[PDB]
Amino acid sequence: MAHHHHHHVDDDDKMTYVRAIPVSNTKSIAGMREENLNYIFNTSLFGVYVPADLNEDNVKQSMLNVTLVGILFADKIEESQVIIRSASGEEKTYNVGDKIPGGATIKRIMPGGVLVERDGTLESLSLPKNDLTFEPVAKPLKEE
Repeated sequence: MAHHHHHHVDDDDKMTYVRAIPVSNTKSIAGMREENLNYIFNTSLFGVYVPADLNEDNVKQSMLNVTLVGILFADKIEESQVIIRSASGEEKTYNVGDKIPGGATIKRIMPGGVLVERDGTLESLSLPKNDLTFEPVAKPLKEE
C-alpha cells in the first residue's frame, strides 16, 4: 500500500499574500559592512565595488606586477596592444616588444593570449583557434 506513502508535501510559504512574515532583525539596519566595503577597494571610496557574483580566486594569479585585464586587438599584429593592469592599479596598453614594469617583457601579443617573459622565464604555447595551424601568425604548426 502506498496510498499514504505517496503523499507529496509542499510548503511554499512565500506564496502568502498577508503580512505575516517575521521582521524582527534586519529592521533598522541591514548588515554592518562599513569596514567590509572599505576592504573592497577603498581607493574607489564608493560606487566601484566588485560584485559578490564575480569571485575569482585567481586560477593562474597575476605575479610580476602584471594583471592581464584584456587585449586591444588592432589591424597590425605589431600594433595590437595588450591591456595590462599594474600592481599599483594602473591600467595601460602596451605594444608587443615593450618591457612592462614588474620584471616582465612582452614577447608576443596574440589575441588569444599574450606571451610575456616573467623574470627571464618564457614559455611557448599554441592557441585553440586553429586546428590546422596550432601556431598562428608565426611559423605554422600542422601537427604538434
